[PDB]
Amino acid sequence: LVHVASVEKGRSYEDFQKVYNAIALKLREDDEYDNYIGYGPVLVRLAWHISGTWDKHDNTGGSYGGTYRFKKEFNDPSNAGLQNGFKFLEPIHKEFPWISSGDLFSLGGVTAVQEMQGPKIPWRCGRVDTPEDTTPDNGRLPDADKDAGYVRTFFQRLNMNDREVVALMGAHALGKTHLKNSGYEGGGANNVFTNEFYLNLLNEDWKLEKNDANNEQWDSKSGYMMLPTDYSLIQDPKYLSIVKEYANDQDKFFKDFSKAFEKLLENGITFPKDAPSPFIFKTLEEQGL
Ligand code: HEM
Ligand SMILES: Oc1cccc(F)c1O
Ligand SMILES: Oc1cccc(F)c1O
Repeated sequence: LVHVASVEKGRSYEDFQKVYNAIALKLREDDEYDNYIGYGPVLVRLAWHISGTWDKHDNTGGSYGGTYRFKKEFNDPSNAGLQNGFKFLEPIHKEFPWISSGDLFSLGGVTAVQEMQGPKIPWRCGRVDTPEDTTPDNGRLPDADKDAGYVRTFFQRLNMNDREVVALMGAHALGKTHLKNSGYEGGGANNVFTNEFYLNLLNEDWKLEKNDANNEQWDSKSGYMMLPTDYSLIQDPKYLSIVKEYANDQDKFFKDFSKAFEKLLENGITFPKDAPSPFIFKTLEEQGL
């Protein structure tokens, strides 16, 4: 199964920068959401969940087809709460109806990372909407009540290695868990992208507690939280090495996250040899906007 990127007709960097800017301006405007976290973190999760359905074995799922717009996928229990991201993006979809759904969802994640002072994430256009019958079934996204071996095996399906897994999980320094969505509660409630996930793992005093949904989670003296799968990154010696690396080198972490996140968002997509080079969007701050 081949999905060839096809540039939206006549569109170029300037067009997508406009879309980026509209998302970024709305991120700034809609500041109240989730107790003033704003929509950045949920947009990042949305980009990841639309991409994370991919299966390297048969090229099913993946960001290309924009299939989250269909009920089977938007009602996946694994996707509970992402409807907030979808609603945020609705007015952008309306202003720019030419951008494909996969392009929009993934560009929402790029924009969020950047505007939250994260690394630049190069991004390619050309995802093409595919029909409802191409929507992947529920159950391809990961469980949180599992161990390091589960995580490692899980991410092999997405063609991610240990370094890529550990880098991607640094996004758990964004936002929070919400009991009603996932059965976990708490987190940093951060909206600025840092390597704090790694520092907190190493430096906080963690206790394994049960939350109000009767699930186990790791809670810190100082008010942070880690899922069992997060904490597994310091229980496995290979992951622990990499955690320490990223805790001690912000720039390395940013660079590795950027590569892994772009890869995640592009899995399944064949880019023609004469496709445009990836775009690197300027932040509103860089533009003086
Ligand atoms: C083993 C893999 C992972 C598991 C089990 C996992 C699980 C979870 C869960 C249970 C939540 C809370 C959802 C809620 O209650 O609202 C969450 C939130 C989040 N996840 Fe993950 N996740 C994983 C990997 C990733 C990756 C790879 C990224 C992106 C690179 C990501 C980004 C996020 C973000 C940004 C949030 C916060 C959303 C918000 O504040 O609304 N996660 N994740
Ligand atoms: O209908 C939509 C709303 C938000 C984002 C999209 F990509 C849509 O197709
Ligand atoms: O463990 C977490 C997962 C997602 C977001 C957070 F803030 C967390 O502490």
